[PDB]
Amino acid sequence: IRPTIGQQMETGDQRFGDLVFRQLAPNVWQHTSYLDMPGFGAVASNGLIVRDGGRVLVVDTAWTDDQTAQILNWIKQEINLPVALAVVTHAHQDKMGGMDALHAAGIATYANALSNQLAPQEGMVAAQHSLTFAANGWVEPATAPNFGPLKVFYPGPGHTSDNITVGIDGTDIAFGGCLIKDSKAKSLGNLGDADTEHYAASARAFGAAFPKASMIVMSHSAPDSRAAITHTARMADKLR
Ligand SMILES: CC1(C)S[C@H]([C@H](NC(=O)[C@H](N)c2ccccc2)C(=O)O)N[C@H]1C(=O)O
Ligand code: NA
Ligand SMILES: [Zn+2]
Ligand SMILES: [Zn+2]
Repeated sequence: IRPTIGQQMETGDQRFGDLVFRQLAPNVWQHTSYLDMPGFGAVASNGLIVRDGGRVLVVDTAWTDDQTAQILNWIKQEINLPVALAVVTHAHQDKMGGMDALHAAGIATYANALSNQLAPQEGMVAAQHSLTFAANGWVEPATAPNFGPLKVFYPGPGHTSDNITVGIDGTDIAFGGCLIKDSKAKSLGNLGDADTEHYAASARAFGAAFPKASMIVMSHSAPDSRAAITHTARMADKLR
């Protein structure tokens, strides 16, 4: 698979069905799925799979229900542990397109309350549970029970008003979803639903919430250094 948008296949990538998986840490993998757009080619999107405490936690669906079912089948073959929950990082197809497949499999799903409120308007199925956030961006703990090492942070409006981010405690990894672009990116992607006034502050807030992380994982590029955060913020500075 050679995407028009998104990272290409490299050493360390395992093809499974129509998906690609890459191990990032002993208990963390990146899932990649592709949306084939007529006349344009494939768009890759990345999410995470985390093994913690005898279970698996998923960050983001694939673009489709079938692709998300294939993620669950890869988990069964390679990890063979129950998938306890999924957190999805905003109400757009690349992050929430496969909700029905998670629900059919009995997996509990979580999203920002605002993602769930926007979901139908965005063509998405809402998650079963809503996360809420303090004014400082951190998830209200009672809304995110039994999240293991996942640290869920709402950085403010940016790529969308509802975008959230996830760090993995005890690892070098933080996940910016579609908010963060890589350090060589030429644009901020689709700004159609974006908050151009607050984007730069939201990117910087993500960086400050996860100060230690050296591996920055994002929706449409390979994992990068913290230069992805700095570059995203500087690009966003130009929007205001
Ligand atoms: C890769 C994208 C430019 S498209 C994706 C998202 N768009 C979708 O999920 C749409 N369903 C879509 C429409 C046509 C082709 C591909 C995706 C968005 O608008 O943020 N995230 C964007 C982004 O992360 O900047
Ligand atoms: Na929209
Ligand atoms: Zn989006
Ligand atoms: Zn995206």
